[PDB]
Formats: sequence, structure tokens, C-alpha cells
Amino acid sequence: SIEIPLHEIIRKLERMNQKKQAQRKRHKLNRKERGHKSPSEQRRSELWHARQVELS
Amino acid sequence: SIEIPLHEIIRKLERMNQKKQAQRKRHKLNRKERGHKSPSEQRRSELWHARQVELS
Amino acid sequence: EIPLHEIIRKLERMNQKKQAQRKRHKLNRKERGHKSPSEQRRSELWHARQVELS
Amino acid sequence: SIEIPLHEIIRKLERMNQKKQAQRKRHKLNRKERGHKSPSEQRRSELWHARQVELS
RNA sequence: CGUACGCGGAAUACUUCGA
RNA sequence: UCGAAGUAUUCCGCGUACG
RNA sequence: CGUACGCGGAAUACUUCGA
RNA sequence: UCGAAGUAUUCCGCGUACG
Repeated sequence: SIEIPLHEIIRKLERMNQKKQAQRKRHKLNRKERGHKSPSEQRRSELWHARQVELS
Repeated sequence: SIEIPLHEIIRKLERMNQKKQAQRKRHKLNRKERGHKSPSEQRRSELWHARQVELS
Repeated sequence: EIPLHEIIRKLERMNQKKQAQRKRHKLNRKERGHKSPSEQRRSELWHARQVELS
Repeated sequence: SIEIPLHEIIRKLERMNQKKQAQRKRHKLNRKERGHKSPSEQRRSELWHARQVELS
């Protein structure tokens, strides 16, 4: 029986997003300071050089 | 197993809302042109003049 | 204070309504004998496959 | 720019919630183990014992 | 005591896209 | 080397609410 | 043929807020 | 007389997508 404006629903999520966003930004930094990468994270990196060095 | 960006869920509800807004705008106008009002839309109006008159 | 439980429930109804909005709307096009360009293909493309089994 | 079935948006929130729900459940059991309560929880508790010992 | 949502504050791991 | 998102395993504090 | 979604485009009615 | 939001009956067109 509560009037829940769409605008008010939108809002709650925007928050849930920027929150969840700020968590990666921080988690990302934490992983750099440890020097950690996920299997995939490595594979992108390695390949990236391969390509661009192979360019000149 | 498709990924659903919150930024999208938002973008969607944003749409739902304007569509829902413009409806009213048209609808509200359509009413005025017939001169129709609701039982609720009456009390408020009547009560407003009465209040507004009871001021001057 | 907006519990998630509500966002859910609010959206539930909305879907179930847009459901009937179609279910009715679909049935309505049938009594006219109207189809979409897309519905023609999906229809005439379908029989060809069935008239070929027996 | 892909279509998003409202069933799936919902399907996401359901999940999301069932998480929130499950953290609180264990987080609650974590407190109970340390015997830690909240100011709110102190009243709620005490203010309940007096309405309990009296009214029966 | 038991149940229920809200919010603010932070870990750790994995995958997917894109230059 | 950058950028974007998604998924799981976690911890802390306060705050209404309901019998 | 049956079934599940998406999108954009409309009418009509009623209620709660707020000056 | 203005602004905002929420619920209801109902209608139309194209698009996929499934067996």
C-alpha cells in the first residue's frame, strides 16, 4: 500500500551501482599493490605486449 | 547466463518512467479539454478557492 | 525505507500485467485475421516442414 | 542496446536480495557468538522482557 | 527472546567484453 | 599496459520494524 | 500451428501527496 | 487554479525467440 515512485526505485539502484563500482576501484588497487592477477588477467597482458611490440 | 549491467536496468526503468510521464501529460490535457475532473480533483479545487478566498 | 522485497513485488505485478496486455492483444489480432510480416514467415515457413514428415 | 526481459531484472533482484538476507542471518549468528549487542538491540531486548514478565 | 528490511564501513578469489 | 561489467566466499558497526 | 520475450505508439477512470 | 506520484479497464503496430 506504499506509493513507490519509479524515480525512487531508480535512485536506490544508482546507489547500489556506485557502491558496487567503488568496490572494484578499491579492490583493483589492492590487487596491484600485491602484484596479483587472475589467470585471465595475465593472458590479456602477455598478449597485449606481444601484439604491440610486434607492431614496430 | 547473460550479464546484466545495472547501468542498463536503470536505463530501462528511466524509460518506463518517461513513457509513464508523457501519458499523464497527454491524458491530463485530454481531460481539461472535456472539462472533466475527479471527485478528488474537485474537493481540492473547491477547497483551494475557499482557502484562497478565506485569505484575501 | 524501501526493502528490495518490494521492488521485486512491484515489478512482478507490472510484468504479469504487460503479460495479459499481450495475451489479450494477441487474441484480438486473431479474430481480425491480422498478422505481422514476421508472423507470415514463421507460419508459412512452418507448414512446409510439417507437410514433409509422413 | 540488447532487450532485457523483465523476468530477468526481477530474477536478478531476487538473487541480490537472497544474498543480503543470507549475510544478515550469519552476521547475526556471528554477533550472538561474541555476545555483542547494539544499543537498539539492548532496548528491544530489555524493553521486551518487562512487557513479557508483566502481561502474562 | 524470535523474526524482517535499511544504511554506512571495508577483505579475498574468479569470468566476460573493449584499445 | 589501460578501460568497462558480471559472478562467487567473507567480515564490522549502528538503525527502525514485528509477535 | 502452439509457446516466451522486446520496442515504440495510444484512449478511458480513480486515489494519495505538495502551495 | 497549479505541480508531483501511484493504482484500474482497455487498444494498436513492428520486431525477434522457442519447440
